[PDB]
Amino acid sequence: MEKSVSVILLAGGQGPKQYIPLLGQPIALYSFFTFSRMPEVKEIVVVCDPFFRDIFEEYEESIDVDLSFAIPGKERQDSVYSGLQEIDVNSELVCIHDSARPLVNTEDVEKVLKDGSAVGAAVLGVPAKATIKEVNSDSLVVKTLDRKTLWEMQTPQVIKPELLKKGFELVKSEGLEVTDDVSIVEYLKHPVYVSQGSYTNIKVTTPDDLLLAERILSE
Amino acid sequence: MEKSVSVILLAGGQGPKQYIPLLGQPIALYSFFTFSRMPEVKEIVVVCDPFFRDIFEEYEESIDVDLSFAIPGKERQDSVYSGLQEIDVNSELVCIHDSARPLVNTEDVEKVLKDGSAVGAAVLGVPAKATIKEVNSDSLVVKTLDRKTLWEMQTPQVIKPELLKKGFELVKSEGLEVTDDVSIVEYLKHPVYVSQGSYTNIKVTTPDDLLLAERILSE
Ligand SMILES: O=c1c(Cc2ccccc2)c(Cl)nc2[nH]cnn12
Ligand SMILES: O=c1c(Cc2ccccc2)c(Cl)nc2[nH]cnn12
Ligand SMILES: [Cu+2]
Ligand SMILES: [Cu+2]
Ligand code: NA
Ligand code: NA
Repeated sequence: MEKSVSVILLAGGQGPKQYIPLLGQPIALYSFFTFSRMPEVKEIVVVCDPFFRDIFEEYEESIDVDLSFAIPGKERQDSVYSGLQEIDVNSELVCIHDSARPLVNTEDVEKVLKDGSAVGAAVLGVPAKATIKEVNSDSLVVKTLDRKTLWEMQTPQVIKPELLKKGFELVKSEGLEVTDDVSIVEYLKHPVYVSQGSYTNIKVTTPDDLLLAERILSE
Repeated sequence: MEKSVSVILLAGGQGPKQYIPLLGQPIALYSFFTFSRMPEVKEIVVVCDPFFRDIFEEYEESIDVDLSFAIPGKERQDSVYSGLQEIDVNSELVCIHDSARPLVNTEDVEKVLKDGSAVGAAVLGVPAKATIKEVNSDSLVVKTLDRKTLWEMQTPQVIKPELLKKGFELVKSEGLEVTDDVSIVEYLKHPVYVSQGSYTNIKVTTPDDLLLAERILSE
């Protein structure tokens, strides 16, 4: 559905890597433009410090979405909630994206949007390549014989706004801890789909990442 | 205990990245030399294709360990087993290392050796930074409310040889699947300690990794 999705673009982190260029363009703008071109996307709520607004506002008349801003909160989830208060009163779906993932492919965004529409909550993920284990408080491996297949979550995270709101309300009403980027939905009974993305959708955290990102962009 | 540990250096993978230089020295030699200098280490069994033996044999008279070779097997575990058949009949401990991890620090090797001696089985690991979840066959997140803290396993993997042998025998006698780098020990009831290592102990898999490795070596 055209113009049914609101994007919350998380660009509130502080050194900032998401404004450093790749091929002359600030990292945040890559995903921003990917989303703007998609007919599905009605609006982009950028969550960023006022200082960086111009980075995005420069393109406002050139992009085929509405542009809005929200103020960052203290933790990532707070930034999500801030963006959430700015989305359209009738968008059917919210698409949360870390601006430090510039390389997300349109085709993968399309996938997670569809899955999110279908299921109600979906996140892009890839199978974890390393050997990963739970470790207990005595620093021992928690052993599994069964087939635990672990996936690394990326973004977008796509969710029906009502469902997200229900999660934030539960976490507030019960004072629940939020310890990774899917904790809010984990407290709900509603299913979360994992849409298979691409290993190229890396998050730029380190200086190493800047050249890797630039090197993928080479294509 | 001086000269109590046998190292199995896994260098049988095939493009090969573990022989590509960092600062002019083949990646495999970095960990090789780290181990050779440690008084604990009696011997290094290198598991590598005969073609590359000279890479290591060149240094034989210069290193304070015995050097032995084993032939790679088909899968990593087979390479482990091949090396295992070459270690000293009385070493108290075997230290399995991926040669593609050149940056392992002496101090972290010392830690996992101690832990392995104490517990019987230990592996170097670091806390996973990404959000990682189990995903079921319907591509849904397997939700946890509890505090699952996930760690990424590195090498060394340090184990009493008898315990390793018992694992390989069990996996053979029962035809058990080996699907990640701790599966053999997971079938045993004996505990596996996770020694906290360093995020710098990366595995060189990609071309990206070669520059990251080189860039860490800069120090
Ligand atoms: O559950 C969420 C979600 C919502 C979500 C999760 C997975 C799939 C779709 C939406 C978001 Cl966007 N951010 C955080 N931080 C902590 N938990 N959390
Ligand atoms: O359990 C092992 C071990 C032994 C081990 C695991 C963890 C700690 C110490 C030794 C090794 Cl070296 N390699 C593999 N491949 C598959 N399983 N597996
Ligand atoms: Cu990175
Ligand atoms: Cu890598
Ligand atoms: Na401009
Ligand atoms: Na030489």
